[PDB]
Amino acid sequence: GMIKLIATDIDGTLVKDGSLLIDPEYMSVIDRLIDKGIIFVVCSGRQFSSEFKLFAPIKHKLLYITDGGTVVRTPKEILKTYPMDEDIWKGMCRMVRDELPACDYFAATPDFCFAEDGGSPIFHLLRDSYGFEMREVDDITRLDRNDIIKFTVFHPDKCEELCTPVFIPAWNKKAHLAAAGKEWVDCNAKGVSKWTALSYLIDRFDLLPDEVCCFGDNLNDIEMLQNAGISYAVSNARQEVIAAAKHTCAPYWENGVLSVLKSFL
Repeated sequence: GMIKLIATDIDGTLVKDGSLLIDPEYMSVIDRLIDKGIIFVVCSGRQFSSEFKLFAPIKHKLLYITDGGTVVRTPKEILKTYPMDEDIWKGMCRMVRDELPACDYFAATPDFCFAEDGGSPIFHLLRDSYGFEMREVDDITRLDRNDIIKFTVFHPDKCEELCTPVFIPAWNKKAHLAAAGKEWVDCNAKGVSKWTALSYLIDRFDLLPDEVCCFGDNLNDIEMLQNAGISYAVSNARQEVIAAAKHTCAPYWENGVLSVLKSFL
């Protein structure tokens, strides 16, 4: 009864990566836990729109951490964003343009993603297969905005490789950089993480990490799994994730998180 807040990621934890569907028993149990006074936080790499749809039946009662920790919001208002300073994302744009010309790039806000090339295969994949809201513009460096939460570099097959000689060392002390496969390099504001964002909420509600329960499945969940008073790793996760967590639960295809949540009722 010491748990005052529960945070969980989604993809590969509650549902198959990218799923739009989730067992309604999750909604009933979470609603019941919230009614018992527990704060429930969806904490994911996903965009707000995606989280808000998946949890549609009880969307009004949740807190949301989106885009890997760059936005923290209630159903009606943004509490905190971790945007990138203009010199950082515009500087990145200029560098990719001038020094990594074989690569493409994108600049994202919480609501949409800016691109200079709307005719590319990857642009089409993002918009029409992944369902991202995209906005084509002539020049990202000419935008006037205060909500750039991610700058991303793309190459079909050697993105990180091309970014390594100059881009990565030029920015990795000034921003948070992470490769994704052979095709992407994602950059966010320095210090951004799921735990940073979650800590913001923990503090806001005058709680302590010891009063938190986290569920996860990814190496990027390790810090929250370690810092939370109680935590669970899905059993199909990597060894390091399992080791970070206080316990394990069953995979999403066995509704493992559901079973633990029920045990808190």
